[PDB]
Order: sequence, then C-alpha cells, then structure tokens
Amino acid sequence: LQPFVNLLSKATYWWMNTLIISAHRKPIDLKAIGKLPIAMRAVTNYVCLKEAYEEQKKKTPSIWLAMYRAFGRPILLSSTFRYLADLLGFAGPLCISGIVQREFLENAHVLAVLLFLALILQRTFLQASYYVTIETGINLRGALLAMIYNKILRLSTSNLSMGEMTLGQINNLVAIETNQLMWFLFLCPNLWAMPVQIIMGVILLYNLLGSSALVGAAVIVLLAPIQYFIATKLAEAQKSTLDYSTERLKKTNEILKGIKLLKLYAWEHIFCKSVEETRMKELSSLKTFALYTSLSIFMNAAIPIAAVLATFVTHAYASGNNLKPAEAFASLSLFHILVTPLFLLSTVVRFAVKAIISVQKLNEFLLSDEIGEDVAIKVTNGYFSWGSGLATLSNIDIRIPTGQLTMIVGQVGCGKSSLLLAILGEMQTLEGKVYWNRYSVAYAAQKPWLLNATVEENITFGSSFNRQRYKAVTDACSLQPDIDLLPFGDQTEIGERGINLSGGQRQRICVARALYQNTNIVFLDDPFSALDIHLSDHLMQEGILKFLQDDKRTVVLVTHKLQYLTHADWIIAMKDGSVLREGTLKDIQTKDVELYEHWKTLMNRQDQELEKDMEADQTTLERKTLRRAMYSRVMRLRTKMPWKTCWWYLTSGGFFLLFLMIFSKLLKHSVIVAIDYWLATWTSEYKADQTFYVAGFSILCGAGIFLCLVTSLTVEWMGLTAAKNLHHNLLNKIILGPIRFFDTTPLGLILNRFSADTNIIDQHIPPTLESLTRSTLLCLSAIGMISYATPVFLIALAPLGVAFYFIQKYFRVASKDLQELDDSTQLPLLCHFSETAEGLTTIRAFRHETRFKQRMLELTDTNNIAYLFLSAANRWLEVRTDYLGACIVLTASIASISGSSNSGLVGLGLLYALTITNYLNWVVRNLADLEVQMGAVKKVNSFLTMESENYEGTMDPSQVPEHWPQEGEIKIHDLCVRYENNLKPVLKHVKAYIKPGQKVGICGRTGSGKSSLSLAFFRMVDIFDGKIVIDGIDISKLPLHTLRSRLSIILQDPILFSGSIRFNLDPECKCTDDRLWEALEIAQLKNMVKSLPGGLDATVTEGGENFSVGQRQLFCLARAFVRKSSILIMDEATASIDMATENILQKVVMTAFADRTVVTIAHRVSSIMDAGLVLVFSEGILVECDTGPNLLQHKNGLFSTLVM
Ligand SMILES: CCOc1cc(CC(=O)N[C@@H](CC(C)C)c2ccccc2N2CCCCC2)ccc1C(=O)O
Ligand SMILES: Nc1ncnc2c1ncn2[C@@H]1O[C@H](COP(=O)(O)OP(=O)(O)OP(=O)(O)O)[C@@H](O)[C@H]1O
Ligand SMILES: Nc1ncnc2c1ncn2[C@@H]1O[C@H](COP(=O)(O)OP(=O)(O)OP(=O)(O)O)[C@@H](O)[C@H]1O
Ligand SMILES: [Mg+2]
Ligand SMILES: [Mg+2]
Repeated sequence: LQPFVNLLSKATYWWMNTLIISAHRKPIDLKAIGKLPIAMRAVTNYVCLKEAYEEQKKKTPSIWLAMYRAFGRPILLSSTFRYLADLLGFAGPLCISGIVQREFLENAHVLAVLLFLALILQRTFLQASYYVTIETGINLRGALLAMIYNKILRLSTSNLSMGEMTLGQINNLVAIETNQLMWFLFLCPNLWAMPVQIIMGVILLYNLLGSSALVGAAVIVLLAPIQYFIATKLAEAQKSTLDYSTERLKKTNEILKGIKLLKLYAWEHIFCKSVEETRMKELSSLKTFALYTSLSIFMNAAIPIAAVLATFVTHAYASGNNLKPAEAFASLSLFHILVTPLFLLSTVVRFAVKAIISVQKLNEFLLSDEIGEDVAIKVTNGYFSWGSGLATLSNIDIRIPTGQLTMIVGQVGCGKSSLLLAILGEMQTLEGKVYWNRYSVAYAAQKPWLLNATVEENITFGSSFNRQRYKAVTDACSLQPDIDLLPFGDQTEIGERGINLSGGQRQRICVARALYQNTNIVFLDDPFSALDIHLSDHLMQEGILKFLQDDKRTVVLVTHKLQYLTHADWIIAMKDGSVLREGTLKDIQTKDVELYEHWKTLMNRQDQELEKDMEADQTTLERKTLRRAMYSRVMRLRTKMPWKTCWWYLTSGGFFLLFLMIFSKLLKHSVIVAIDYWLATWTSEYKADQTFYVAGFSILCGAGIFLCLVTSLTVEWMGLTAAKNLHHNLLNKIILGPIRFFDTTPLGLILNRFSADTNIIDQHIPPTLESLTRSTLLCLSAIGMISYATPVFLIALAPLGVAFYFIQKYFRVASKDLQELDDSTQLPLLCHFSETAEGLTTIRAFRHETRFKQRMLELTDTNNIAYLFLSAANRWLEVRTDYLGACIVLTASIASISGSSNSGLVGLGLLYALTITNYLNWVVRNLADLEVQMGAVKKVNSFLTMESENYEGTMDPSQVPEHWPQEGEIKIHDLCVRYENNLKPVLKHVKAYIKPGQKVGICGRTGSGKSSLSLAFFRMVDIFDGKIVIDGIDISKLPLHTLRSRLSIILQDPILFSGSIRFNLDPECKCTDDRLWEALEIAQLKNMVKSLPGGLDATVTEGGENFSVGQRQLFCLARAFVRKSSILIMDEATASIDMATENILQKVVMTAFADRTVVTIAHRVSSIMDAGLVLVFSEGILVECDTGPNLLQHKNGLFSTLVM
C-alpha cells in the first residue's frame, strides 16, 4: 500500500500541505522549504544541457536539439498526461447527454458516478501535466542560467567584443529571454494538445447536432485569429505605454534626486506639470491599451454566444427534428470546453514566437568572442593584441623579479594596463610566450570594481578574516577615517545598491582587497590615480613598501608618480606598446642617460606644479561629503484581506462608474442565465413551430452580446479613471511634503511607489478585478441555478462551501509568502550576473571563477526552489478546487436524477455544475492576485496620506510688496534652529544684523550649523524660537513660494535639469531672451552657449553632464542673476570647482552682485578675511560676529585659528 499512498501524495500534492498549513502559524521562508533534489539542482541540469550542447557542436549547434535531448522525456510524459486529461474532459458532455436521455450504461446513477470518476481522473492528470512541465521549465531555466554564466566567465573584455551594450544584453538574457524560454516550455504541450482537443470537440459537436454544429464550430473557431490580432495590438499599445512611462519615470527620478534644490528655488510645481504632461500622454496610450483589452474580453465572451445562437437557429431551421435537451446541453458543454483552447492557442503561438527569438539571442550570445586558453613572470618576444589583428603590444620582452617591487612607467596610452592584462591573459597573444615561475594574482584594476556587499566583504573577497591583517591593510590604505563615517562601518553595504563612495575611496578599497589576499603576486594598475599626495605617499610607504615586503610579495605597480621610482627594485619603461628599456634605476641611468634626465625633468615639473596646488584637499572634500550624507541618519494582519483598500480603489473612479460596472455585470450574467433557461424551456418542448423560441433566443443572445460589450468597456473605463486619479494625487502630494521626508525615506522606495505600484494600478488591477468579478458571478449563478433545479443541493452547499473557505483561506496566505520569497530571490541572482559582467578581469586575475560559479549555482537553486514551491502551491489549490467541483457535479447529478423537474432543467443543472469546476480555482487565484495588488494600492494611499509643508502664509499677500527683498536687510533675533521636533537644536541664540548690500561671510568648523542658517533663510529647516526679518517682513509669516522664489541660493554641487538652457535659466519663462543672454554674459558663459547648437535652446543632459562642473556652477550663477533677488546665498559654491573657475566665480560675484547682499559660507576661510560682517559658528553657537579685520586683530580667536 506504500507505493499507492506515495502515488496519491504525489498526485494530490500532499507534500505541500504542511507547508501551506504552517503559513498561518509563521511566514514561509527559505529555511521552511528544503533544498532542491539532486535531479533538480541547477548543476545537474547544467551538466545535462551542456552535454547535449557539446553533442550538437560535435555535429551551427542547435539550442533546440540540446533542449530536446536534455529535457524532452518529461515533456513527453506531460503530453501523455495532457492527452489523457483532454480525453477524460469530453466525458463531461457525453455523460450529460447520457443522463439527460435517462443496458448497464443506460442507468443514470451509473453515468453520474462515471462522470465523477472521469472528472477526478481528468483533473489529476491535468495537474500532473502542469506540474511536470513547470518543473521541466524550471530545470531548463537553471541549466540556461548556468550556461550563460559560464559563457560570461569566458567572455573577452576587449572594446571590440565587450561593448557598452554587452552588459545590457546580458541582463536582458538573464531577466527576459531565459524567462520567455521557460514560459514557452511551460506552455509547449498546449501547442499540440489544444489543436487535437479542438478537433475532437468539433467532431463531438458534429456527432451531436449534424451539420448545424459546423456553423457554430466555424463561428467559435474564428476566435483564435481574432485573439491573435487583438494580442498584437495589445503588445503595440503596451510598448507605447512603456516608452511614455519610461520618460515619466526619468522625469520623476530627476525631480526626486534634486528635490531640495527645486524646493529652494520654488520650481517644484513647474516640474510637476512637466511630469503631468508625460503622464497624460502615457494615459492616452493606456487608454488605447485598455480599449484593446476590453475588445479581447468582449470577443472571448461574445464569440461563444454568437456561435451558440448560430448553431441553434441553424438547427431549428435546417434540421427536421425538434431540439432535444441532451443534444442542446451536451453541445453547450462542448462549446464551453472549446472556448478556452481557442482563446489561449494564440497566447501559446505568441510564446512560441518569442521563444524562437529568445533562442536566437541566446545562441548568438553563446557564440561570442572569449578569452583564449629569480623571475616570477617573464614575457619573451610577446606580441599581444586586443582582437583587431593589429598588435597593441609589439616585441614585449620583460622580466618581473620574484619578491621585488616592479614599476611600469610610461605616458598615457603606452599600454601599461595592456601589458598587465596580457600577462594575465586577457588579450590575444599573436606571438611570444609568457612563463610563470598560471597563478592567482591580486589585481587592483585601473577602474575600481566593487561588489554590492559590505566593506569587509569587499576587502576580504572570499578569504579568511584575520583581524591583524585586516587592520594592517585598512591602515595602509587609510580607510579607517572614512569607514568610521559610514553608518555601519565595515558592515556598510557599498557599491551600486549601497552607499555611494568617492572614486578615491573605491580605489583604496580595491587596493585594500588586493593587499589583503595572500597571493605572492600583486598587480596594481594606477592605484594613486584618484588619490592625493598624502594618501598616495602613506599607501606607498606602509602598503607597498612595508606591508607587501613583510610578506615578500611580487608587486607590479603601474604608476605615473615618477618620484616613487627610487623605491623600485625593477623598472619597466614603455612607449607606444613597447618597452624602451628595463632594469634597475641605476642601470637605466647608466645605459639610457636621456631617459633618466627626462624622468628627472618630469619629477621636477610635477613637484613645481603640485607645490601651488597642494592647498586643495581631495580627501577632506570626500570625507566631508561622506559625513554630510550621514547627517540625516502579524498573524491577524496576514489573513486580513484589505477590503477598505478595495473599496477606496473602486470608488476612486467615482460612484457612477462603480454602479455602472456592478449593474452591467449583474445584468449580463442574468441574461446569460436567461439564455440558458430559454434553451432549457425550448428543449423541454420535445416538428412544432420554432418561431417563438427562435425569436426569444435571438433577442436574448443579442442582449447578452451587447451587455458583454458594455461590461468590458465599463471595467476598463473604471480602471483608467482610478489609475489617473491615484497617480495625479500621489505626485502632487509627495512633492509638497517636507524635505525631511526625502532625507529620511530612500529614493528607492519613492521611485518604487512611482514605477511598480503605478504600473500595478494601471495595468494589473483592472484585468484582475474583471476576472475575479466574472468568475465569482459565474459561480454564484451556477450555484443559484443548481439550487433552483434541485433545492436539496443546498444541503450539500453547507459542507462544500465550508471546505472552499478553508481552501481559499490557507492558500491566500501561503502563496502570499511564496510570491514574496520568489521576489526576494530574483534580485540577488540578477545582480550576481551583473557583478560578473563588470569585474570579469578581476575575477579571472584572482582566479576566483569557481567561487563565483558556486555562488551563482546557490542563487539560482534558491530562486528555482522558491518558484517551484509557488507553482506547487498553485497545483495544490487546483487539485483541491477540482475535487470540490467533482463533488459538486456528483451531488448535482444525483439530486437531478432522483428528483427531476424536467429534462431541460436536468441538463441545465448538469451544465452549470460542470462549469463551476472551472471557475472555482480562478475565484481563489484572482482573489489572491487582487490582495497582492491592493497591497500596492495601499502603499500609494499611504504615500497620499502624508503631511505637507505649510505653503500658506499668515500675512496678507497684499501687505507683501511686489519687490519685497529690494534692499536686502536681514535681522536674526534669537534664532533657534532644529531639523525636526524631538531633536537637539542645531542653532542656538543666533543674533545678527546684516546690512543691506553687505557681504557677509559665514565660517566655522564642520558640523557647526552654517548650512542650517542658509536653510533657515529659506525655511527649509524648523525654526521654533526667534525670528528672521528680511527687509522688515518676518519670513515665518510668509507663503513658502513667495519667500523661496524671491531669494537666490547657490549650493556647493551644481545641478542642472534635463531640458533647454532657457528652461534651466527660468522654467517659469517670465524673463526675456535678452535678459537670459545678459545673464549668460554675466556668468562668463555667453560664448559657450553660442558655440552650442541653437544657443539658448541647446539640450542639457540630465544632471548637466554636457557641461563641466565649473560650467555648471557658472550656470547656477546665471540662474541666480536671472532671479534678481537682491539677497544671494552661496553655500560653499567655490568648493569642488577649479581654481581658475573659482576666480571667475569670485569676479562675477564681486562685479554683478555688488549691489546684492551676498551671504557666503566660505569654503576657504581666507576668502572672507575682508568681508564686512563675519559670523563664526561653533557647535551651533554664534561665537563671533564682527568685521573680518576686527576678528583678525583679536588674538587667540576662533576666526584667527581658522584662518591659520
Ligand atoms: C508558472 C506556470 O503557471 C501555470 C502554467 C500552466 C501550464 C499550462 O498549460 N497553462 C495553460 C492553462 C490551461 C487553461 C490550458 C495556458 C495556456 C495558454 C496560455 C496560458 C496558460 N496558462 C498560463 C498560466 C496561468 C493560467 C493560464 C498551468 C497552470 C499554471 C498556474 O499558474 O497554475
Ligand atoms: N579593453 C580594451 N579593449 C581594446 N583596446 C583597449 C582596451 N583597453 C585599452 N585599449 C587600447 O589599447 C591601447 C593601450 O592603452 P592602455 O589603456 O593599455 O594604456 P595605459 O598606459 O594603461 O594608459 P592610461 O594611462 O590612460 O591608463 C590604447 O590604444 C587603448 O585605446
Ligand atoms: N538633514 C539633516 N537632518 C537632521 N539633522 C541634520 C541634517 N543636516 C544636518 N543636521 C544636523 O545639523 C548639524 C549642523 O550641521 P549643518 O550641516 O547644518 O552645517 P555645517 O556645520 O556647515 O556642516 P558641514 O560643515 O558638514 O557642511 C549637523 O552637525 C547635524 O547634527
Ligand atoms: Mg592604464
Ligand atoms: Mg555646509
């Protein structure tokens, strides 16, 4: 009995049962799920698929043949199960005909029991086929991901091969093409099962109804081309909507990062309107998409009705016999059977075409350019090239002594990085040989590569953690001062996803990773490129010379700092892809005196140039940015369906639309039941005159078609209205919020609310709601009609319904976990592939390909097990609801046979009992989908219920003059500034009198509250005591727009917004082009604008990447001059700016802004030694407020110490 119970457990998915039941007790996690079986692990499937692919390559290789030879037998098994289920599905109409007709097989109860058994077997076989094909598709996805990851690990990094689009193509293959191929393998048995089922259904219809059934067969067969055409139009409209949504999301992201500047300039509403224009275009495209969706729904619901109408009218007239209940309702059952394959065969064909495209892309990727197969390293007569045939490195003959520092020196473009990568084997070897006396190399690439992991996980890089070595490595690279600034320290997730670091910090972290590894050979490729003199010298003295010589490492150091050549044991001088001369410094000097003299001249010139420029500190400005970035730093609910969120979404389109949808759907399903009952009455008159019944049937069918159209239009109209209203409210609501909200909430969360939740509301919810309402109404009408035919069925409705409740309860939570789990596993795996595409040279130099292969296999196995268990929960639910439906069919059949009203009613009840089995599962599935989507609607509403700023001022706008800050007086009385309630005040008792047209310089130590004062000028920070009176008007008693739009501010990092230069200068477009040209000339920028095509309407890239940072700062100066505020705030504007551009900025401020009151937070204190009023801040307290010379003459003063 053990094999029998094992087979039953497999067939009913009983092994999921416990995992479902536990979902109420505790959330489902990866620990609750087991591991993948050996036959299901990605490694075994990868080996099978790779063996098949290599067999094909032996013989151009066929991916399709490899997939068939690897994962073909399970497809044949699932096809056998699908054919058995299709055959056992036609027992429905046959048993309906037999029962309605009323030796042994003639018995009606025998036929009812046989129909029950046939339904149970059919559903078991169908779910088995679904599970087998889904498992095979998941195995194929794992194998394909492993194959493409190995191909990635083999990829060549040359610019000819590894282009800028290669990483995007890899991401597309991992995230899209592999999933398209997996879904095609999911749906492939349909491709040869649906045609057979359709042909057999048409044959059964013909056997039932003569040639009259061929008319309905043709009409309903017309549904497949119509659905294919409608799906083509849907794809086109979806691409259009996706383009418009991408533009809208680009604009929204540009607003969100940079919202502080927009609020300071009071340009938030202009950018909101700019986003709303793109939103309106996207909404028009979405309207076309919804129109085609409603067409699809209407056709799916109306072609069957027209086919039934044509069939039965043609039978009433052409056929000489009366319509019989058995034939009529068996044919109705056959039509209902045929609807689904005809509607979904177009989907299967579309997936087949997309799979052909995906296999073409995958096969074109699997055929890509890939890398080829004392003294530690020696190159003899080496001729290397980057794949173009032209040798980049010609006649390379070098020697790298073991355990000695080797420095490669040459001008930019010599081929030093090329020499290192040719030694590592990353480029083609035309001639020569590289001898290693390969081996693992600690490689620090010229472009630093960071994993999306913590600082410690980047530095250790798959190596055992040693605290002494880790501390020594961190000290040598001077990483502790900037690690301490990180929120979590070593455990701070850095990289693309995590905290953004400066180029110098990333370079030092990669150098630390190179130093930490205990490999005898270290390759450093310009490690001082993004560092300053002090950090470079410390790394050279402690890391290269001390730490790397304690371990006796063979160090190869590509550098431009020739001053370090005195520390070199071996020197390799390059020029134009060839070595001029190699050897010790003394040997080079003796043999090649000219090269030594040239090196001396270069060292002297570099020292002379750096002597003046050493004043600027790169590391100080990196650490200040990193420190400023950190200034800001349920069981009952699990099963609670969000009915309030559902009601809010339904009423967000208006009560008329909701009423129209509900009324139209109720009327449509009433009419459908009416046509079924009319057929019942017509057949129960069984040649009489058919005119009355034909006329009534035609009228009912026409009304049903019209109501199908009405409901299809109405649900999509409601969805469009709700989406429009929700997004329109959301954008404006979040923009008006305080700056503290944007400082606290990450940009990722807000952008998710604007992209993913918006897409869910726009395109996912309307179809889910339509399907849920349709399935629920079909089930309710079926139950009502079965109970009307036989009231005793209601007795069995109490148990079965109760069962249904539990079946819908547990599933609705279990899947909710599994889906989430699936998502939590999709993000890492994809990221892994990206981390391997960029950083491939580092991985292959460290020789850590095996570790990354293992990590990829783990990630894909986790993703596959999550997806498999989600699908298994779906199969569990389908089996449960299918057995419920079989019980319903058996009960209805027995009740109808025992107590018969008439033959037509028996047939009608049997048909409805048979049909409810299809929709019971979809009621639960759509309810779960609706709950998931209402989660996103709840997120959007939560963002919509946030608190905004107080944009309405106390003062009467008539009281405020037209030119309010005309003079520029400022009076700060007992100012107490905090960034949020319950936090400590950041400014305490600041009192100052800024004379109109007086140049004020604000200075102090880091964290003293200088930027907080500039924010208090704009009321971007919470003032709770004291006041700021600007030109006689308290700014607290003022609208925020009037205050912020009449004051000019210049921040440190300049930000320009995508659009025209005229748009950047004034989005409001109040000024004239002559004024804009005058401002551009003032900012010493008119010639640059003239050089650009179009002048004032030259396109600015997002962030202003077209212009240099100095040009961006000059643009900010031009905007400030356009504003004509007479009060200009400059928050360390000259920082991160070239010295020449800094002098230009100072000249512009002195000349053009001579009249305006300039309040400058000096980046360099010496710049405000001659300022009229100097405000010195210490720890939030105004220590000194006097003239510059007055503070200078007072010895031992804070300003005097700052100046020195
Ligand atoms: C992850 C794969 O998920 C499945 C995968 C399958 C495999 C399958 O032959 N589908 C047939 C469905 C039946 C009605 C023919 C089909 C055919 C064409 C288009 C879509 C579909 N189906 C696609 C999935 C959702 C239901 C319509 C079954 C069921 C599921 C499921 O979600 O439970
Ligand atoms: N990945 C690559 N694929 C193809 N060609 C490349 C690649 N990297 C560099 N080259 C080319 O090979 C030549 C050698 O330049 P390379 O980058 O090796 O010099 P370098 O001395 O390291 O220069 P730099 O000081 O600018 O870093 C140049 O013509 C360069 O354009
Ligand atoms: N966004 C913020 N949220 C909360 N507190 C903040 C925020 N920004 C700054 N603070 C707090 O206010 C203090 C005042 O520093 P602030 O940035 O205002 O000016 P600062 O002294 O000129 O700074 P820095 O020299 O680093 O640019 C900070 O030390 C910090 O404690
Ligand atoms: Mg280089
Ligand atoms: Mg500051």
